[PDB]
Amino acid sequence: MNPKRIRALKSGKQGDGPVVYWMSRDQRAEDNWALLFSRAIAKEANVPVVVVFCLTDEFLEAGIRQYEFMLKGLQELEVSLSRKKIPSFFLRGDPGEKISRFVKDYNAGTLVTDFSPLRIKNQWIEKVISGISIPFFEVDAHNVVPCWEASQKHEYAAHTFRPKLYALLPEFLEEFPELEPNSVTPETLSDVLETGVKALLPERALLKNKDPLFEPWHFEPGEKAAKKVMESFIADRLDSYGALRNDPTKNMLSNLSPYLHFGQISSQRVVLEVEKAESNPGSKKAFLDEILIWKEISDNFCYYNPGYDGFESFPSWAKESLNAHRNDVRSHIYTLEEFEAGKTHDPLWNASQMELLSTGKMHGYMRMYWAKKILEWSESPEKALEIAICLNDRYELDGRDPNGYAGIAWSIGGVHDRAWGEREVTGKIRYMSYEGCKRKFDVKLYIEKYSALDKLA
DNA sequence: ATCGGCTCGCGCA
DNA sequence: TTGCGCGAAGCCGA
Ligand SMILES: Cc1cc2c(cc1C)N(C[C@H](O)[C@H](O)[C@H](O)COP(=O)(O)OP(=O)(O)OC[C@H]1O[C@@H](n3cnc4c(N)ncnc43)[C@H](O)[C@@H]1O)c1[nH]c(=O)[nH]c(=O)c1N2
Repeated sequence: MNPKRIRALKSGKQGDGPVVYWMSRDQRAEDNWALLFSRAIAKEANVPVVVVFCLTDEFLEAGIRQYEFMLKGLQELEVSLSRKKIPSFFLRGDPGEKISRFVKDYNAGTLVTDFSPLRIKNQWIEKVISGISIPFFEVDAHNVVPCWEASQKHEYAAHTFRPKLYALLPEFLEEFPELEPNSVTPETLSDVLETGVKALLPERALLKNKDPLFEPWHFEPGEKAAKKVMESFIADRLDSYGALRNDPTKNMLSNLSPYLHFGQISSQRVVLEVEKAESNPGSKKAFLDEILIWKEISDNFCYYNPGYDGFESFPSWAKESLNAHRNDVRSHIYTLEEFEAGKTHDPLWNASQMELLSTGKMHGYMRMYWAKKILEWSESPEKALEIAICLNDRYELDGRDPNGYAGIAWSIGGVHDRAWGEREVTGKIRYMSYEGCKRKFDVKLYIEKYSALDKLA
């Protein structure tokens, strides 16, 4: 293993007890550097490795769609891990409180966790550091190149981040070793799933006839299913990807984001498999740029800008520009609730909101348009930001993610973009138009697909 | 230093 | 639709 993937959070003397991998971002047993590091620490100390996962109350802020997807994955993971004689413990409550107590009760010798740049994880990590006396390590298992190694500062643009990342790819793009089962031999999911579903039922998104909007058959959860999705992408869609990625009437994306978000598949694995596939060099290049440069610069953004979900993290040129247009008359102003229900004047905007409500995965091209029109038809840039984050995290399966905050900040605040022609309301922020979409794809077919969904509560 | 080059709309063929 | 050249625009880094 490359040691630059590990960072020490707290030093100390190893205990005589097991190695505890506090799993949080990377919910998978294969292709997982955090779990492979924990197992190796355990092997040379001659103790078992165990996995712990803390189910927090944050699920109440999203929907059944994300909760079920994640919990069904965990049910499959629990079996996979137990097949390698690795027990998994599912705690309920505040990780700051619960992880400390678990380490004490269970007499852990060493604590390991995976890496996320979101604020709340760093808050928990500092709470855990105060509650423990054993060594504490962090492993970047989500990025190909460890986030603190790729760059030491906020990267202004993809083209400044690209060479830094590619300079390190020969070193860090490598195969994964096998997870060795435990040799030393060492609250109930289903109850948790059923209890949480009952808590969320009053907030389910429903049609007029009381049927749920959400269609759960577009993405089967879990590690096994994720691998099939990757394989059928390489086999059927990667060749057309470069030419058709921006056409929402074609189902030509990898569809991997719900699995990448929950860590049910490793993007390093996807990159390995795509690198070795014989297909169109332009498609491979377009796809590797998205899953390497744009995904990992989103961790760069959140990790070096703690206010990544706020106006104040925009570049100065964009703050100045949007400020100067704060008093311009908006052509329309919608509330959160009229956006949410798809009640704007624009049938193409409404159709993308319908795709979001019913599938939980809006086409990537439409996310740019969707977010830019929220800025255009809301009373202020801060309200636009609020509305865009709220609908993104409530309804996207891949939401509550660095990629989301960075994509919204790109769309509304020009983060990782540049300045364009000055307009009213949106200032110098890059503009997108309904007529622009019409030159690029059959807008009418996309609208027609989602039209019959004004059947809304 | 100093300038080439970055993930839209629109006219046109 | 399809590709191209152009426009308007601020700034990083060889
Ligand atoms: C306003 C807005 C809002 C969001 C996002 C972008 C924008 C403009 N995205 C990013 C992107 O739209 C999304 O990852 C893909 O549409 C996911 O679909 P596929 O995996 O099929 O894409 P596709 O197969 O094209 O891409 C493969 C992977 O590359 C990465 N990638 C692609 N486009 C990216 C982008 N613009 N930024 C960062 N990484 C990118 C993602 O990991 C994606 O899963 C996002 N993504 C996400 O994971 N969670 C979210 O909440 C959102 N929400």
